[PDB]
Amino acid sequence: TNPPPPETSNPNKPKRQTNQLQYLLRVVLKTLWKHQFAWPFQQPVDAVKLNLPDYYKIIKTPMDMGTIKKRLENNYYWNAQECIQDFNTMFTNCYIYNKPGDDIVLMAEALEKLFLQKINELPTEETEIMI
Ligand SMILES: O=C(NO)c1ccc(-c2csc3c(=O)cc(N4CCOCC4)oc23)cc1
Repeated sequence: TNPPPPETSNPNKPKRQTNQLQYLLRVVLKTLWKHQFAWPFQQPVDAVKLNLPDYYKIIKTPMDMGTIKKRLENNYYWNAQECIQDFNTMFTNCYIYNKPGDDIVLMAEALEKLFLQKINELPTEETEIMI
């Protein structure tokens, strides 16, 4: 039984935009979304169809780049560091659930190695954007 996808909207929670959140959605995500191994992390993990035992019991915070992307388009994140946590949650969940060295781990590691390179290009200073 797969739970509903994580909320990408917050009808009671602050809606905000940033030149850093702008660089994330328009640069680092495009570069990640077009990566060779970026297809398993474009949507929520289908544990039932993949028959991953006790996945949602081991993984308390299921996350994926499809959820992260829609959150960037709905100004779900207050700042950029909040968005970097969803990427760290996504990667670590794969490292916690799978054997070190497996294909799915290697694909998240290469995807993460590029992510750490890309976010290092974000603006050091945070400036709001007129949303
Ligand atoms: O659509 C797909 N393939 O056609 C696909 C594949 C894999 C994933 C995926 C993302 S994270 C993750 C994971 O943690 C463990 C497992 N495994 C470990 C056991 O073998 C089957 C895979 O699948 C994932 C998502 C989509």
